Order: sequence, then structure tokens, then C-alpha cells
Amino acid sequence: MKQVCVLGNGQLGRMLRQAGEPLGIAVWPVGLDAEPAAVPFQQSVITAEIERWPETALTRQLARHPAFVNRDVFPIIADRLTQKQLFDKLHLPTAPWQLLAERSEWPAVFDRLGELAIVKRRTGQWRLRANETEQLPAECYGECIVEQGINFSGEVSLVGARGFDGSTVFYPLTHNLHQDGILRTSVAFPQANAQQQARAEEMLSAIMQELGYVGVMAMECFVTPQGLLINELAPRVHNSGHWTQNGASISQFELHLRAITDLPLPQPVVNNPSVMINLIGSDVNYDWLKLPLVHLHWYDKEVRPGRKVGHLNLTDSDTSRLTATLEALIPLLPPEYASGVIWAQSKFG
Amino acid sequence: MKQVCVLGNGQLGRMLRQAGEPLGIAVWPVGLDAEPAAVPFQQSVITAEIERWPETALTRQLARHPAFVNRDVFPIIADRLTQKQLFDKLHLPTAPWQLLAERSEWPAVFDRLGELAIVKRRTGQWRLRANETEQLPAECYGECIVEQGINFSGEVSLVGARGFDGSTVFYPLTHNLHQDGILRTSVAFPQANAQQQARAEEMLSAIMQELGYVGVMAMECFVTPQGLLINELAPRVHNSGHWTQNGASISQFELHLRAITDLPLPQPVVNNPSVMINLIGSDVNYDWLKLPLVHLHWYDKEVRPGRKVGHLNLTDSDTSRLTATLEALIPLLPPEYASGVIWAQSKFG
Repeated sequence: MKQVCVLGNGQLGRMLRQAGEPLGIAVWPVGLDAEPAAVPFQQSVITAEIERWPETALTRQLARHPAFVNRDVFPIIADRLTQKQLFDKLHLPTAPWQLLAERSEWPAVFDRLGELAIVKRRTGQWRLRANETEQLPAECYGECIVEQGINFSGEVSLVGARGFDGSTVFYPLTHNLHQDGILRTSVAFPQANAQQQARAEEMLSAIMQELGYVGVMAMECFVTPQGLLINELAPRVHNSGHWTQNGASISQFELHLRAITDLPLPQPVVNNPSVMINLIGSDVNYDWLKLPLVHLHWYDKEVRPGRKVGHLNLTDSDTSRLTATLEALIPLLPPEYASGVIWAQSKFG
Repeated sequence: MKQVCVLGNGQLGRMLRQAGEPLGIAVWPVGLDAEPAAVPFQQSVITAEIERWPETALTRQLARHPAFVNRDVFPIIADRLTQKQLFDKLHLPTAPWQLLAERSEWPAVFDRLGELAIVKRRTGQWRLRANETEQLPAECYGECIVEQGINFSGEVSLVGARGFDGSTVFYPLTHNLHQDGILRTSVAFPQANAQQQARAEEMLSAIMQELGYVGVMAMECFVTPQGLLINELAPRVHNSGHWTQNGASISQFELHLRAITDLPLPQPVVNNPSVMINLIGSDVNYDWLKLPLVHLHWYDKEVRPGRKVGHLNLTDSDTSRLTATLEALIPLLPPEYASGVIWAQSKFG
């Protein structure tokens, strides 16, 4: 019996545990509060569904763990500065940026970055125009970064994994839809554009290798006129990959578990397209289940506005049946969901 | 005329041949490269000065030889795993260990084995602390073993032999000094501690018998607070037994030859203490011969750093004369030899 402890007590941890079980792998999602005595830390591999955590009884001992996988990577990614610098080091396309040091810069920051300057904290964000300069916290100077405002045609993410052996497997690119800064819909086609897929894998491998990363990692990018631009990275299973639960032969959760426990890591097989619909601050509606293609993933979380409470995965070989199902779902969902659905739908047309 | 072929062309083979001659026993040290036509394999007993060898024209035919003595033992000893397991099977004290299987273990490996974990390959070694875990090759997992880090008071070896008849003879324990993983000095007293000597013979006989071993075998141990611990075994004449050339009535070389050719195997007689000083990557200095007690064994090998090129054996009934000689040798030897000499000297005081 293989064992794994997951630092973080959310749906990702729950979903990892769910995938673990049928494989004979025990996964123990742990909260930060928790006492080091409650979890089998001592005899398991340790992973995390969170990028950064506070210091506690637990996390203290964890930084000592001999088998806390990718322990050192988190921080690099946790900090926007270091993350951005990593892309730079590898010569990967990303949006032009620089850390915010002093007001003197302001003038030329607008010169090479243009009209809109996107300010961001290192550890939310501002969209300042030349005159809104004064609107920013003073505290920001040297703790906040600026990025060129990028106009993309679309967004995509590359989900893949790397093993201890340097082996690497990837899923097809997934098309994402964010609304109000929230992932709402993801679509995956079994056969992405081969060139674009190739271009993206190239960048993710360079990254994983450089980092000595073992396990599942997601890379978010913008589709632009001058190729793909790396936007952000996630050192863990990621929402945009949920569709793999029902749409691939090996899910992202399983994949993550296989890699860290040294299990085999062949390339997953995707035969059909999938559509994932994220459930945000909405209540369960068992009516959704009248559609046989629908697969409900309820996180069992107290419902709240803006809170991801579950997701729906749809996959089928029949795109018509697939689109029909989306339509049918419209009315069964709150209105805010309509846009996302049509969007998804818009992909099969 | 008895005949023997020695698989391996080193000093051990040379020394066996030297001992063979006056007894009317022809010994043919053979290299691996060699052609099966060059050696009288067909009409001799075959032995080896090496524990493991590659596949060749020679070694091919040898695995067919009807008189390749202890053919099957080598491999058992060649592999640390199987060796360690043999001690286990016989219930002999040895340092706590386990093969390295997975990172999950790491945590508890440090629990029962302690602070320092000694990693070793099966067929060099690492001394990893809990955090140096990541410093080990990935390849190691399941091809490398871990051993408890043992704190011994001293090191000793038991050299002895077993005949086809199950008869068994041993030399007194020999005190060894290793430096930088290299044997530097060995001291033997005619009368070892009777209990300790008894305890050690008990373990070596159990081993030889179990293995059906015929010939000379050496057993290296650690002297600890909870008795002797078997460290390692050598299925052949061993460096720590060189002193027997001049310090015993029957040398280890002769003994090895007698056993395998079915000659008589009475217990050798040791009347005095002996001191052997190994010549490592040093040049011959005929000045050493101004000391009448010194017996030089030059291997006739191209000199090289770290290479054992010869040894000096000293034996006498007069311990004062013996210690004086050691002192005298200090200056005639490179400085690196000083430590070993004083050590040896330290035993007569």
C-alpha cells in the first residue's frame, strides 16, 4: 500500500483521494491547522494542492520531510517575480514586464508597455493608465510587478506530467474561458493543432526539466498573433484539466499520483472531445442528471457566491449529441452560465 | 604434478603461484582477455582471485568447468543484497539494513537506522543525511542498499579455510586499519582474545558450511559494544592475511592451494606477532631492506597513486626489536604512512 499526504484540504485533494483508491493508493488530504500526529506523514509521499502556506506545527515538520515532492519549486512559482524571471531564463515568450521600482520609471513603462499597464502583486491587480498612477498604493513600489497589456485571440492551457526518470506525457491543449477572472468553461479536442501542440509541449518540457519537476503541472497561455505567450504556471492538478476525469484513459489526478509514487506513466489516450462546466456559487440541481452525457462532480462544499462548488464534465463521440446536451443544459442553469455554454457550443459549430 | 588455473591476473594470483611452486603445484594465473587455448584449463583445478567477471571466450568455458571450485558462491557474495541476506539467514550479527525501494521509506529508514544512512550499490557509497535524500541518483531505487551507520571501536578480520571434508582451520584475528577506504596496516598476535576468537570462528564456520565453501575465505567485522558485527566477506585470499606469508607455518596462499587440491589441511602454527604494511602508490625503496626484520613483497606493478604495489611484512619474537623497526621505517616512508605505523606500534605498547 502506497501512501500519500496532500497538503491542502480542498477539492483537488478530495479528487486526488478519489482517484487514488481504486489503484490501492491511500491519499490523506490534510489541512494546515492539523497536528502532525493525525497524518501518516512519516510513511508517505507528500504533495500539495496549495502553492504557499503559513508556518504551522504541520508545515514545520513538512519542510523536513525527505519525501515532500517538488518542495522547492512552489516558492519559485509562488512569487510572480521569480516565476516571470524563470520564463526569462529559459527564453520563453511571455508578456513584457518589469518589477515596479520607482515613479521615475512610470514614464517609460508606458512607452514599451503601452497604453495600459497591468500592475500585480508578487504574492489583487490593477489596470492603470498613465494618470491613474497616483491610484496605486505606495507600498506597491518594489513589491509589485508591471506587465504589458496583452491582446490575445484566446486562452489555452497545457496540462502534462514528468516522471523521476525525466519522462514526460501531455494532454491535448485545452481551450479555456474566463469570466470576471474565473474559469468558467474548458473544451478539449482529442486532436489539437499539431504545430501549436508541439510548440506548447516544447515550452512545458523546458520548464519541468529545468525545475526538476516531478508530477502534474499546468501551463496557461495566451493565443496571440505572435505565437503563444506563457501567462502562468500551476505546479499541481489544475481546474482546466478536470475534463480528463471522464475524457481521458488516465486522469490528471491519477497521473499526478503515478508520477510521485514512481508508477508507470504512459501517455493517456483521448478519443473524444470533452466539455467541462464549472459550478460557481450555484446549488446542485439533480435535474442536470436527466442528460445521460453529464457527469457531475460535486465537491460537497458549503455553497457561496464566487465559490467553486463542483463541475460538470461532458464527453461523447457524437458532437451533435454533445451540442444538443449543452443546449438542454442552458435552462437548467442560472443565466450567468449561458454565455459560457454558447461559447463551448461555438467550438463544435 | 597438480595444476591450478587462477582466474585473475593480479598479485593474489602471483602470490598463489609463488606459494605453489615449492610444493610441486603449478599455478597459472590467467587474465580475462586470454584464449582458452593458452591455459591448461582442461587439466587443472580452477579458482579465482576475482569475485565477478564479464563474459568472454575464457569465462564462457569456465562456467562449464567440472572443477571450478566454489563457482556458485561468488555471485552470492558478489551481490551485497544476497550477501546481506546470507547473514540474515544464518542469524549472524550485521548492521541493520534494507534494500532501497522507494522514497516513502526514507522517513522510517532514518528512524531505525538513525542520523546517517549508508547507501550502497549492490555490485560507490553515499553517506546521506535526511535532507541529502535528493542527492542520490534516481537509478539507485532498488539497486542500492541502505545500512545502519555503525560505530565501531575497531576492525578485525578472520581468515580461515575449509576442506572438501568439512574440516576447518583458522588464523588468529587480525587487527586492521583502513584509511580513506584503504587497508593500510594489519597486526596479528599469536594469541588473540580466546573468547572473541571463538565467537568469530563460530560465525565463519556457519558461513563456510552453509555455502559448502572449500578453500580460503576472509571475514571482515567491526568490533562494537554489542559484539562483533559481520561487515563483509571475501571468498579468496585476502590482503589482511598477507602477514601469514612470513608469520605463520602455512601461508594463506598455501592453505588455499592445499584445500582445493585436496591436500592436508592441518592448523597453521603462529608463534609470533606480525605487522604488515601495505604499499600504496609508492615506489620501492631498497633502503627499507637495511632493517633485517623487513620482508618485502613487491608486486611488480606499474606504480600509480592509489595502487597497491607491494607490502612489507614484519615478524619477530622481540616486540622491542619489532617496535624499534617500525620507528626506523617512518622516515624511510612517505608521510602518509606515518599514521598507520604509529597505530601498529600503538598495539605493542
